[PDB]
Amino acid sequence: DSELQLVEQRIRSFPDFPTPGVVFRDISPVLKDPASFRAAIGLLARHLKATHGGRIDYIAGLDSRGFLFGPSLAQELGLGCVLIRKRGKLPGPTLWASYSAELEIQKDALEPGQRVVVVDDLLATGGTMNAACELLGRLQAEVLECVSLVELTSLKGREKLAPVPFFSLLQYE
Amino acid sequence: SELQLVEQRIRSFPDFPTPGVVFRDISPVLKDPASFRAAIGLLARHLKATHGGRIDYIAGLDSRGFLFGPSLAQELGLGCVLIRKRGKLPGPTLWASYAELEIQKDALEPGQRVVVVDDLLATGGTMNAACELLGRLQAEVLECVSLVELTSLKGREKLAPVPFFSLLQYE
Ligand SMILES: Nc1ncnc2c1ncn2[C@@H]1O[C@H](COP(=O)(O)O)[C@@H](O)[C@H]1O
Ligand SMILES: Nc1ncnc2c1ncn2[C@@H]1O[C@H](COP(=O)(O)O)[C@@H](O)[C@H]1O
Ligand SMILES: [Mg+2]
Ligand SMILES: [Mg+2]
Repeated sequence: DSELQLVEQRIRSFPDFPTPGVVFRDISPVLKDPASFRAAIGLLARHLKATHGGRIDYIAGLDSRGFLFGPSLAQELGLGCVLIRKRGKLPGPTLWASYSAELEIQKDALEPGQRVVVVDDLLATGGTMNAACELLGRLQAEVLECVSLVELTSLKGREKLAPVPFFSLLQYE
Repeated sequence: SELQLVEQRIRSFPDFPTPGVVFRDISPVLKDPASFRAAIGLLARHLKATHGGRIDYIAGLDSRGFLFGPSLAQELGLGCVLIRKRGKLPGPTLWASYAELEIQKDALEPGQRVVVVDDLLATGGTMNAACELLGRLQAEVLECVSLVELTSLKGREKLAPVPFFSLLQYE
């Protein structure tokens, strides 16, 4: 897949950053190469339309690297994007949940029954995405799927999110 | 009418995060696809009319600037480089105080021309640090842009002589 190759060639890996043991996957080059970024968004959008048809109401982007992809993915799908932030950043009444640290969402971000897909750059343990799903569930929204560019399969984040479906463009151990 | 589509989706919260201030919340712009599209289109039209073919990259500022940078870059046919809170980026970096921002040393080459984007200009401290970092890579900052500007805080003056443009102004 030519388009998927355009994304994979723009992920750079940094052993022992930010601490010894972690291999950091840097999506910065995907953003810098407009063909790579277009490919990533298109692949995610095609998957989501093929899987959910017209059932998605909103994309939810996760602070902060998910913000890089959420609005462009939403736009490609003809949808709005809602924000899930690190605690302390949002005005108005909020709910919050531990993700490791805490994520937060505005109490009026969604109405009950609205259907949402969550996007982040990378799934590791699944703590961050799981916190997002908890918050969305507490607004009585339905999480249709979580998606990312990168998935670290040895950390079993997919299993943590089950039964919420998960999809990634690229997998590393 | 496009600008109206953006203005009508800014929501103002008094006394957040401290008493006396008004927080301008861009969340409803993001939530309404027509409003977001209008905002990106107005910024892009400004930048093309002002700079023609001179822009090489957009630089988006962590975190809310990340919401607009990539879409703006895509609309202009350009890539987007990232300026982050210190500690977040791998590899060789430069940093600048103001809290600290950081950029990867290979983000830009000497001579490359960039426009910086963030959601809101207040005191101008954040954008000023971004411009400092970019100048230290020997990049040229053509302009800084935002959706919202708080004019009583004199951010524009802080940035001078780097040009600045906002879609919307509040005291
Ligand atoms: N190895 C890694 N490289 C880059 N980002 C990471 C890495 N591990 C975790 N992250 C970031 O942390 C979150 C995923 O961690 P987790 O909550 O364990 O799934 C995402 O928001 C990622 O941006
Ligand atoms: N009144 C405000 N409402 C919303 N965001 C603000 C406000 N003041 C400052 N900010 C944020 O802080 C940064 C600008 O602060 P400054 O460095 O003073 O220009 C931007 O990233 C804004 O998102
Ligand atoms: Mg993250
Ligand atoms: Mg900011």
